[PDB]
Amino acid sequence: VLPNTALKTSIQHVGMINGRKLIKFETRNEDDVVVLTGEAEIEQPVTTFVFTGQGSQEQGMGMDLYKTSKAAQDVWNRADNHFKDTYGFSILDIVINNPVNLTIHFGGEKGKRIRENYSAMIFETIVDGKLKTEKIFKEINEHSTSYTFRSEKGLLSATQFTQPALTLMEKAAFEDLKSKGLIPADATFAGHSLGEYAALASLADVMSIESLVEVVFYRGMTMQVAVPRDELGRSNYGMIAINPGRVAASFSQEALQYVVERVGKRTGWLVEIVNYNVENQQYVAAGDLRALDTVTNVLNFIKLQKIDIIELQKSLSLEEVEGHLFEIIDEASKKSAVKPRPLKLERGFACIPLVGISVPFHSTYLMNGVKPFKSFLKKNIIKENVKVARLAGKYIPNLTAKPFQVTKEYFQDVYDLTGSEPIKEIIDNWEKYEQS
Repeated sequence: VLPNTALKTSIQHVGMINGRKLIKFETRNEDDVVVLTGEAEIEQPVTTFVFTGQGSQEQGMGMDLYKTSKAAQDVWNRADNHFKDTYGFSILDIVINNPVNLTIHFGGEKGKRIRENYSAMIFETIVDGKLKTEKIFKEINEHSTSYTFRSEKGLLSATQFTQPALTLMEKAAFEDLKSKGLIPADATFAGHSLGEYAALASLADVMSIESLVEVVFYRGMTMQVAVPRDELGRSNYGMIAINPGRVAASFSQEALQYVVERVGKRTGWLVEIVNYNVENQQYVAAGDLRALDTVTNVLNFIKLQKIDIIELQKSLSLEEVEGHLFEIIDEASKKSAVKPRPLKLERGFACIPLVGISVPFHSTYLMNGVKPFKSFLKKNIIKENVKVARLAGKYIPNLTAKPFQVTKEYFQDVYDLTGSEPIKEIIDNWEKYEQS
């Protein structure tokens, strides 16, 4: 109750969240009185959420969060039940106690579950790395008791168990924040070569939990067979990192393309200006290292070009091929990584690859345009219109559903605003394996 003017004091605090923030305050008087209830207003800020990067994996991995919330608990156990109902081993038995180099062997008795485990739901894996119908990783013909995995650095390795483990850890780590109403009606979505998968698998989910963990382990197996090479085990691939290079950032962006006149390599993910990745074909880490260490001998931008490069460089590339066969790297203006593949040079590793597999277990009823902000990798925002920049990527249905289409209906909701996204999000899921 009120009048005109003789003032007051009050108490103020940050109540809860609702879906934003929630504040707690009510107005009083001089010795703190009370009437006319209490104010609120959930004041928040322009949030932005992102994702992981497939590189900081370890033993712990949010297993303290596993015991914390039941919602954090069960989602970690949900697909865990689904694993042994598809392919028997508990990932929770993997990451809590790491099955170090002698890993799990698939005990897998031939009773009721023979057709589910030592049969179909495995032994249908096809690699398009060579001549197409190449069934992956044989000696799992009909009997084949105890097909056995083993690493040599602990089981949390091989980009095969870590990738389903990494996407399940942070996903349940996000949903506790969903449990306490810490998310606005719209925000940002990002990923870095794995978090794009756990983007519409995370907040704004379109898939099930068990649909996620299959297609990661599908993919986390698929990247391993990107190249048939070295029966003992060694790689002709690799990744290298870089400094700024006596000022840089399109310093050598064309100059690496002068190296691929002759042999062929790419850049990895253009992550920063002070950070870059280059897709390596093994001699680049050895032969072109002096080619990039020639330039730290003091040389910045000078005048006009075309009297120039690799007549100096290929004096050094063919110089250590006689040095070794699977050459160990070096530092000096080139910090090495330790992978064994690419992230773009796959090229012909779609078509019937994951490109085929996504039609299973991700097709139709794929939500609304609530994900109009899933600005995925190698793109810009998310708008269901004349996104012609998708055609400059990997053409297939993207000139079959493009100019053949364009207003082939009435642009209503129902299915027209469902199928249009269903193709392109499949197509956004397409060469994300490729195109670094």
